[PDB]
Amino acid sequence: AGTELTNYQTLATNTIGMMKGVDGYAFTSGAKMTDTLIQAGAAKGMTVSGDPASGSATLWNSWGGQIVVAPDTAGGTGFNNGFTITTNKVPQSACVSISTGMSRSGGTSGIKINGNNHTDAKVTAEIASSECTADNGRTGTNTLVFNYNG
Amino acid sequence: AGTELTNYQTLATNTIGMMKGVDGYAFTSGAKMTDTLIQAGAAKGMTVSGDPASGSATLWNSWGGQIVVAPDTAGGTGFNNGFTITTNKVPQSACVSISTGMSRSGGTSGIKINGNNHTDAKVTAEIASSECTADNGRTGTNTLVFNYNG
Repeated sequence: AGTELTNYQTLATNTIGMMKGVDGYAFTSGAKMTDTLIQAGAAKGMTVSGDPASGSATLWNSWGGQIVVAPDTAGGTGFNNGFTITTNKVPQSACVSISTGMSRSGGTSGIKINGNNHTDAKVTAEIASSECTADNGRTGTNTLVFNYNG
Repeated sequence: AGTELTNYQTLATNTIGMMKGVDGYAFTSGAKMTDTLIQAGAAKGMTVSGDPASGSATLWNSWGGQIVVAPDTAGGTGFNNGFTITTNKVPQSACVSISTGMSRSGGTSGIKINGNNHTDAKVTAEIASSECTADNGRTGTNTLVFNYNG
């Protein structure tokens, strides 16, 4: 899951870089935010395809699960909040590797594995192995969320 | 193309710094050298992503062309040691100013424009204008290589 880890990390870097220049407006949907990021070339290493519902490109992980970058409740008075990167249908092993890896990278402001929100951004292999659920045949059943800025 | 130039020069100084700091190891691939640079914070502000073949982080220029920082090698007739920075799909316009600008203040040991290797690290706009091939619609067709150490 090394490639995957790097994709999420650079995607996050690229997004943080893009948002440093935005002012006066915010994204209200993950769809728009993800399509824009894709347009800007912030997700080259990942699978890019068509949604579509209004000509918006979608992002997909190595397993065919959707990856969505979305604003973390846009608004709040002052600096503009953060964003989250959610990746779906992640297989058991990958879940453990990616979650703990993202924890070590130290770049997030929180890491979620299914209904478990590690707001301290600390996820150990012991925790991940338990929280990451079993695959259904060849299909992953985990949803991971990486929180940034806010 | 001025932002590209500053990017190139900063990436050059950071790589020199990184290589000087290595003691006992050596890079044998551009994939690894570029990844390490990126991890070291040398590419902030530039579009990055992850490489599926190695899990290493990749670098891109502003036109979507890949940038690759690789160590020098040994072909059996020469030992140009050090490293090179290769940027692809560079538009004609930028090709001339970037190449000229690196000749002016890049501290290189050579500048290559497509199949033209200016080993004296001197490139004039007249030369670049001829060597830099025209775009295909919006797509640049130039490959620039900056050599360091020589």
